Parts: sequence; C-alpha cells; structure tokens
Amino acid sequence: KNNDKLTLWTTPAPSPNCRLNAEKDAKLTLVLTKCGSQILATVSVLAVKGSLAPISGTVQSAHLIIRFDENGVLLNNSFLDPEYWNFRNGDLTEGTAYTNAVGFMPNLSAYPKSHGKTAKSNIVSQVYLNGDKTKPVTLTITLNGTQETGDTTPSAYSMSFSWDWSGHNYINEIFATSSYTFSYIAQE
Amino acid sequence: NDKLTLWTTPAPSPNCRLNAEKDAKLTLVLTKCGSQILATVSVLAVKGSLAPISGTVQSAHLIIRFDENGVLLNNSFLDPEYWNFRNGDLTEGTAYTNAVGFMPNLSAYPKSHGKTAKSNIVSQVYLNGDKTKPVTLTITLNGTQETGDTTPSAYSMSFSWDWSGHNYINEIFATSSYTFSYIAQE
Amino acid sequence: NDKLTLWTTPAPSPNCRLNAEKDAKLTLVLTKCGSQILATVSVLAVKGSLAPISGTVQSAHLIIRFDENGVLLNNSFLDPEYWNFRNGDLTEGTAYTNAVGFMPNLSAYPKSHGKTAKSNIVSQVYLNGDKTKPVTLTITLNGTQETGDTTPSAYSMSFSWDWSGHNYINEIFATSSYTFSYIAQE
Ligand SMILES: [Mg+2]
Repeated sequence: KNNDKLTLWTTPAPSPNCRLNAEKDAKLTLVLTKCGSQILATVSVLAVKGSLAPISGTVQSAHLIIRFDENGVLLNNSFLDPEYWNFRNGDLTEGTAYTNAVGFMPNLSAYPKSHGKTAKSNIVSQVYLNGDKTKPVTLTITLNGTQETGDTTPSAYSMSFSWDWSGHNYINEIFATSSYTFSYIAQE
Repeated sequence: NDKLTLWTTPAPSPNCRLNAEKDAKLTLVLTKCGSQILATVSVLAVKGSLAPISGTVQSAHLIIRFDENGVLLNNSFLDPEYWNFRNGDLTEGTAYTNAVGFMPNLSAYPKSHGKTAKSNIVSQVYLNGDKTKPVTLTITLNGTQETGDTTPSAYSMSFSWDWSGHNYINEIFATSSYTFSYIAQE
Repeated sequence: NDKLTLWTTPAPSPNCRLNAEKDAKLTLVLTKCGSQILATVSVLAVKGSLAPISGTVQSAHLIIRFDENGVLLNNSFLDPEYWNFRNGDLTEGTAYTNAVGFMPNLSAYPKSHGKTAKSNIVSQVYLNGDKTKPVTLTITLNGTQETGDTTPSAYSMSFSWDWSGHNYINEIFATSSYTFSYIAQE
C-alpha cells in the first residue's frame, strides 16, 4: 500500500482536467495535504485552449467552482474531471475512485453553506501571471459558497476559485498563475 | 479529542476586546506541524466603533499574552473560556495546563524584539472578502511593532490591522481568512 | 533528533552570500508535512552594499542548489555547516546524507522550467516589518525566473527580492518572515 491517504490531489503534472469556459480547456494543479484540523493547500492553473490561451478581447477574469457531496465525492457534471482527482500514489493517483474524503472538506461550522459573502469564508490575495511580479492577478477562494452572480446550487461542500485582473491589459498572454499556498479548517 | 490543535473553536461567540470587552469574534486556529505552527486567523467586529466603522477609525489592534507554560495571562484581551485543545468542533472541557509547543520560538523571535523584521509577518487581507478593500495585517511574535508593551509575558502574539488612506466608514470591520506559519518553541 | 525539519537554525550566524561570502543571515525552515513542505524564510544583511542599502541597489538574489541526494553542492552560496536536521534550537553535528523528501518535486517543477508560472511563488514582504516598505519576493523551484542558471544541479530553490521604484537608501536590508509551501519529491 504505496497509498498516501493524507494527500488528495490532481497529480503534480495533470493533463487537461477542468473547464474554465469549455471542457478540458485548462490544467488545474491542486494539492490538499491533511495536517489534522487544517488542510494545507497549493493551487496553480494553466489555460491550454480558448479565449484564455491566449487572453483575447475583453476577458478580465476566470472562475472555477468545485462541488462535493456529503462523502466529499465530486458531483456529477463537475467542472473538475474526476478521473485523476484521488489520493496520492507516488506522483500518480489511485486508480479506484475514493468513497470518502470528508476529512479534506471545508468545515461547515467555520464556513456555513449560505455564508459565501462572509469575510471568514474568503481567502483573498494576489498571484502573478507567468510568475512575473509586474503582472498581478487577484485570487479569491471561497469555501462552501460564492460571491459572484448568485449560487444556491446544491452541494454539501464546495471550493470556488476566482481570478480577476480588472484594469490590466494581458491580451496575447497565456492565462497561467504563480503557485499559491493557503490553509482552511477541516470538517473532521 | 486532538492535542495537536489549539483554537478559539471554528464558530466562536464574541471573545475578544479591540476597543471594549467582547466587541469582536476572533477565529484563531493553531495546528502543530512539528517545529512549525500552521495558523489561520479572521476577525469580525460585533459592536462599537468598528461595527460599523465610524469617525476617524483606520486601525484595530489585539495583543494575546501567555505565561511560561503557554497559558493565557489574567486580564487577557482574548477570553480564556473557549481557548483550548480541539474536541470535534468544540473545545475540551478541562482548561489546558501546557501549550509550550504552540508558543513562538524565543531564539527566532526574542522577547521585546518586535521592531526586528524577522519577528513580523506582514500581508494584505481584504474587508468582507472584497478584493477592492485591502487592509494591512501585521503579526508580531513575542513583541509589538512599537515601543514597549510594558505588561510582562513569557510569550505573545500581536495582530494589527490598518487601512490608512481608505474610507471604509459604515462598513462592518471583518477580514478575509489569512494563513501564516511560525517556528515553535519546542 | 527531529528528522521532519531541515533548517538553518532559528538564530543563524552569517551563513549566505548575496554579494560576498557570509554577508547575510538567511533563516530558512523546511517542515515536512507528507506530500508538501511547509516553509518560512527571512533574510538580514550584515555587511556590504545591502547593510545599509547604498547607491543604485534595488534587488538581491540567492540560488541554493542540491545534488540527487538533496545535499548542498560544493561552492554553495548557503553555508553547509549549520544546514541540517533539527536538534532542539540547534542542528545535528554530523552532515545529513539524504534529504530527498524535502526537495521540490520534479514532475510539478521540472528542471530548468524557471520561466513556467507554476514553478514560481510570488508575493510581497516588507522591509523591517514595515507595511509602508514593500519588497517583492519571487521564489523559483528547480529553476531561476531570470533565465539559464548554467550550473548543473538535481534540485534548486531561488530567492529574488526586488524593490524597483523605491528609495530605501540607508536602511539595512531585512525582511518580514514569509510562509510558503511546495510539492515534495517523495
Ligand atoms: Mg499584496
């Protein structure tokens, strides 16, 4: 059992695995590492096709919402593909889908279902396009909720990533973000 | 039951004093990862001049002080009732007698060396989780980013929120969650 | 011993080269949390053109390089004497022979892909812990954001501090503490 039940990830070098505008138009690298009562996370994203590859016209943001059921399992019609979202085995994922990941879900006491507009449910910081300090992008992570254009979409748990560069002209650049570290309180 | 997390609980009642007793809810979670502590912090004001922000208020400050065993001092500006080791989403019932493993390391962050760069963690957080409303957070370990706090303590953690130059009048003072780490005493 | 933390010690003597040998004190602590390393970094210059900042100086750079076993190369710009696994507030005296579990993952951060966004962590730190004195810190894993470091290594970690546009002349170069994490090789 080369398994590691304390890390849930996309793999460190994913194939296209998520939908920012269309199916598999980006590679999300997301690693969740369980440190008891807190999850330690790293996230980065790279667009591979469409209006973010390269950034065209008037687009100044990108959004991904990941939704899980009561067992911490991705919902049907997930915008993150489930095939390579699993517990760690070396640099790969287990092949058999997990049945329970509640230990990696954002705590519902800390981050209640209807509370996405609450300050505590948001982690907000700058990341940098192409790892370039002169090209800031704001990242807003929302736990068990959304601040955007209205979400009472059923899920038990959720994690929302919103990248925004209002005011910046990044036309003809590929949308790709520096790696960002964060933590949140675990459900169990 | 979990002796590797010391917290306020994830959903505290008013539990700290920014300008008067119990005028805010501090959510502070400390998770021991051996030689480093992994921490998350958020604050929400519930009454007074921060709820909502009034007049000329452009900052808020909290100092938490501990004794040599890592126990909150008397006259604490963080209420000790629900500051304890984790049990579910609650605290253990019996007050802890030792948390030295969660205290900021005195070799790394010496007592009253708060003006030293290394004893400070400084970053932007965001009012109401709103990217257009930045607030600077300065965290100081075993000191204050200022001349002497003269109340003795073995260890301390100081939080200073500042929004000089911004007009947030009539907004409730509430901060996005912020992750940091620091070197543990043992 | 504590084989889950690799560090400079929490209060190092001068131990790294920004512009000359031992012209700075780097505090760097790496704590293994399975698949991720939790890190804290701070730097303090002690002599030369950064102590205090003089003339035209608006940046500082350090590259740390390791072999296939995770051991510092010869001609290291971080001194190997006090870079080791934790023993109290000190280091083990006998040099480590393997630290591959602390190295940046090659699948995530491929060798010489320093211009790739994912291999960079970028944020503001603050001179003297002062919120009015920002400094950008760019961390690069297994590469350098300034291209083509030509010195071969199995693994590397690059730190670039930049304050273009700011006049910090006559200040000592000293940074607030900064937390980050990265995917571990094993
Ligand atoms: Mg910033």
